[PDB]
Amino acid sequence: SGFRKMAFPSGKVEGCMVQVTCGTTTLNGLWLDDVVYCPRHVICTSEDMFNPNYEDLLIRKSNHNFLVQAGNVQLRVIGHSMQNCVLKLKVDTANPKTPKYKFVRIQPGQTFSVLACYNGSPSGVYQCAMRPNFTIKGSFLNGSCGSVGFNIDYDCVSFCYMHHMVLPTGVHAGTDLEGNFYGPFVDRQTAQAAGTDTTITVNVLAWLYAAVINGDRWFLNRFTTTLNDFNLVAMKYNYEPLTQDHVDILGPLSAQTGIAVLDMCASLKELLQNGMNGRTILGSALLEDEFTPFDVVRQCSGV
Amino acid sequence: SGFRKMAFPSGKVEGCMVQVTCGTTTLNGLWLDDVVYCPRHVICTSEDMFNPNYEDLLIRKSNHNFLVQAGNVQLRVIGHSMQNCVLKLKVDTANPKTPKYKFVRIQPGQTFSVLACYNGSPSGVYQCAMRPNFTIKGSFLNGSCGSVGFNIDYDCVSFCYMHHMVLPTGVHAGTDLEGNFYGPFVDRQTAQAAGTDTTITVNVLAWLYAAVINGDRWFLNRFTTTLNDFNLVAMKYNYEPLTQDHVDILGPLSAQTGIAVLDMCASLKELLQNGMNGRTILGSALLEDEFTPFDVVRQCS
Ligand SMILES: *[C@@](O)(CO)[C@H](C[C@@H]1CCNC1=O)NC(=O)[C@H](CC(C)C)NC(=O)c1cc2c(OC)cccc2[nH]1
Ligand SMILES: *[C@@](O)(CO)[C@H](C[C@@H]1CCNC1=O)NC(=O)[C@H](CC(C)C)NC(=O)c1cc2c(OC)cccc2[nH]1
Ligand SMILES: [Cl-]
Repeated sequence: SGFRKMAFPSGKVEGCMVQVTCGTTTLNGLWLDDVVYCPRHVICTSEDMFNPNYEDLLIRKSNHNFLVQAGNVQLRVIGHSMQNCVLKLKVDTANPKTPKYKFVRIQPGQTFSVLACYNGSPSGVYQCAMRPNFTIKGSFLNGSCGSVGFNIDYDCVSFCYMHHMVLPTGVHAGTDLEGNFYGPFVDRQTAQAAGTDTTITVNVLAWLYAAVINGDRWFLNRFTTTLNDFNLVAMKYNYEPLTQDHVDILGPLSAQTGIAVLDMCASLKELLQNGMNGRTILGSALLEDEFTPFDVVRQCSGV
Repeated sequence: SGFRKMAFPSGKVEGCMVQVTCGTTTLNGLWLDDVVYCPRHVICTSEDMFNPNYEDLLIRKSNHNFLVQAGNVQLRVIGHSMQNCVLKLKVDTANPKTPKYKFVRIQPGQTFSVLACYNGSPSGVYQCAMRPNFTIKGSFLNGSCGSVGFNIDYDCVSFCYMHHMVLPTGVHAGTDLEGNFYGPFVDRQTAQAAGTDTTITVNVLAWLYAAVINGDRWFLNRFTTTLNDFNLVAMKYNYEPLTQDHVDILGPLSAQTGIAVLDMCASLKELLQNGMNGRTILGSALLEDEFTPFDVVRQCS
């Protein structure tokens, strides 16, 4: 009963967050086994940040140049390497609270939980989606760098995002835990624009099924559409094309509600062409696209 | 800003969640020091649930009828009592993960994080607002009662909600950690209707202050009002009347922007009587009422 933007419980990640300081720069790090992972621009200065030759700046640093603090305990750095935009600080102590984990690179349209952290301390947790243009619409303030995004499957934490940047438009950019940015961004102190964003169509459809499962059907109609005719209209409105894989992934929700996927597409088509007028869906005046089919299934199955 | 619903990190509460079973009835409990708190209806059999006599059901129970488990590890129950709609089970082990905590009863409009749990295992965390009609718009499946709502201040967890009921309309109802329901509801297997809901005025005002902090201030007018005058008008638009506490918790935002609370109230009054006239505030044509003055500062600071 009910439907809400839900994040995974953050405890397993809270126990990995530490504070990393180099010179006058302080941000968050992720302590897994005997390594602390953080954004490499912590080794920058105020001047370096506009065009940093990271390899050149890193060689000039010593292990003792890195102050790592887990609570009221200082961790001794005994090694340091760089993997793309991620600094890897070897410490003399394995984190005793390390969970079962892996590093994964998430795909656009997929969701993850963000643990926002400042000075190594967790501050809040919320759910985000990888936008088609590889930005995320996060909530990050000064000092949030090194905050991580993750999913949980059973006891396994899959880390997928580390936070680096805010764009002039207010959306955010970061890397996976191998230090590769999502999108065309670069960890230099410059104003960067993203590619034109699109709406995550399969997620909007999942969310419409959620609204039906929660007893709201005002947007349904008797009509049906072909996949291609739907995609022509969606593309006109800057919606991502719906693939057959997307159609299949929506199977369960379609079965649960007995509304054919292409039947829901006809409803979305009508919503795009006419608008919602004054009405709302699941409390929103806008078409929500940051719930995946799985998000909806986990909250609405058997409901 | 980028105003999202943001929950508190849930780890301190995860370490307190257990499952409690009586017969085949299982739900969640909260293990703090050597006490486990849980909804008293765990002692009901499927059939008792329509109009239980809890005092009578409970006199027929002994400590050894209660199965409390942290994961798969049983915690022996050595004492039991009922306090309103909550059962308190004394166990022989003090929870080593017990945080600093208090039990607080919140006012309508206040927000809190809900850690949804099933069979003692946390599954998700999200932010809720206590509606003026004492419901919350949660996301709760079978097996969710005993899940708790909380705030975190410094290192201290303030527990404010324990889940008990879903209403016919799909909203949710529950108690504080002393077992006292929010609103007129009771822990019975019966359809219970919530009063008509109203908009949380104090939070709308917080949201307007947030808009002003962000340079979005077209709606400010050069008027002020009395609190009485505003309340009388607000009620005609199904808005909650403001209290002195509401005026007080808006103080920091009023000082930050230099706009007196009653001046902001006159601006809201004009929006109510005239509408948005096809404009948006913070990007939305809807006025948001689920961010408290604290949430605003917190997300902006
Ligand atoms: C990290 O905390 C830095 O350690 C920080 C996160 C942002 C601060 C405000 N909100 C955030 O998400 N990241 C930065 O400050 C990065 C640092 C780079 C990678 C060296 N830079 C930016 O986010 C950045 C720079 C510029 C800019 O130039 C100058 C112009 C416009 C936007 C912009 N963002
Ligand atoms: C707890 O998990 C029970 O342990 C459960 C929470 C709901 C399950 C689905 N979503 C929830 O939020 N609570 C209940 O089942 C309670 C049990 C009472 C306290 C004995 N009852 C209800 O939620 C309930 C019963 C009825 C009803 O009857 C008749 C008619 C309409 C609504 C309704 N809700
Ligand atoms: Cl039910």
